Amino acid sequence: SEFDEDAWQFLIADYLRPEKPAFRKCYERLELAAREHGWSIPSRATAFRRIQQLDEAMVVACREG
Repeated sequence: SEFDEDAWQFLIADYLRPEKPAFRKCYERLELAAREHGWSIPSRATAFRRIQQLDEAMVVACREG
């Protein structure tokens, strides 16, 4: 995995927000941003896979209500 940390961090920053938009929708938006910054984004299957590797607590991290 060799890609714009700025883009990966951007996706993670939105995922950790209480808004918690749909993953499929959030990814399409990242493509729009990747275009503006010219970031090379990884395959969507690869992106969600790593979100699993974070932790179940990560899911609680966003909606921690």
